[PDB]
Amino acid sequence: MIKQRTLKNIIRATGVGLHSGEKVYLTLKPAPVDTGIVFSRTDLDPVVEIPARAENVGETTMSTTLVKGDVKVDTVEHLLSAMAGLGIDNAYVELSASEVPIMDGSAGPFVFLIQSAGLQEQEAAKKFIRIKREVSVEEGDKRAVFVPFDGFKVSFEIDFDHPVFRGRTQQASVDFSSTSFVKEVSRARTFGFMRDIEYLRSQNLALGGSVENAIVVDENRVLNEDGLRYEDEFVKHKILDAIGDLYLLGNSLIGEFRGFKSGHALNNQLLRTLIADKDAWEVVTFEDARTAPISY
Ligand SMILES: C[C@](O)(c1ccc(O)cc1)[C@H](NC(=O)c1ccc(C#CC#Cc2ccc(N)cc2)cc1)C(=O)NO
Ligand SMILES: [Zn+2]
Ligand SMILES: [Zn+2]
Ligand SMILES: [Zn+2]
Repeated sequence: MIKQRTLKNIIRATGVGLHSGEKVYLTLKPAPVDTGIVFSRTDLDPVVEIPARAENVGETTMSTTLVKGDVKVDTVEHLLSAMAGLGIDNAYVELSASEVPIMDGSAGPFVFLIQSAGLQEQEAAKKFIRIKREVSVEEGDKRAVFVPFDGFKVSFEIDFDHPVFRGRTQQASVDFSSTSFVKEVSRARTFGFMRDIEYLRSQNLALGGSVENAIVVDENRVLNEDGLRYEDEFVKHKILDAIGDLYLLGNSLIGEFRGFKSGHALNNQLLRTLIADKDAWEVVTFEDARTAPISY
């Protein structure tokens, strides 16, 4: 059978919050079967736990924020993207502040931590959510869709008209039958438009952002000296972001996500809309791994 997966060891890192600019301590820990990913604010007294589930998402402007009452954990999407990519079902994530550290802007540092912690198979079947019917949500010209697919595929199209994007692919469809999340998606850095970052900074926001943790473009050029990690890094990051949001379903997906100019708000609307319609999905397990359309 395909088994649930957790970490073998506790592991730690530090970094700064993209929004706050202040140092945060991160800890990833093993967790029992059927725990899911649970975030804990260990700086608070009492300590506050927030399960990484779609129903606990509050704000979704630019980042995905988990909320419980007045307590928040911001910017969960890149870490969760790594958890999803490596098929980690169960883990505890401890944080000394209200935001996951931005690290290098990608999911790579989290992939690194999870792999370094080691992968532990657990004595319970891994559950998957299989999409049975296509479901979509829209806002203006933005669209996010789940489509049935015998495997796991994430497709995305961005549609920027600024000169710096002219001639760029702005589209990718990744079938994880033959694409490595680790090698080909996880290291895509977050990006921002210079004018938008200036606006954030003018309000004392985005204080942790730098060219060392984000690709910054003006109307016409990429500001980062070293260029891009992947030829299509921008759309790959959107794919990364979508995989992280997808993991808030609480189980790995058998299906396809398609994004069109979509962001965290629409991604989360899609999750809640899917979850609510039981005719459109089912939970499956694989007692024989060789018969499965995915592999971890
Ligand atoms: C990628 C993302 O999805 C997104 C969402 C909306 C959008 O319009 C574009 C990108 C969205 N991006 C961010 O929220 C984002 C990305 C970059 C920054 C920044 C910065 C900086 C800086 C800096 C640069 C130069 C100097 N000299 C100093 C400081 C802030 C936030 C994302 O990745 N969310 O998961
Ligand atoms: Zn423009
Ligand atoms: Zn992102
Ligand atoms: Zn909704």
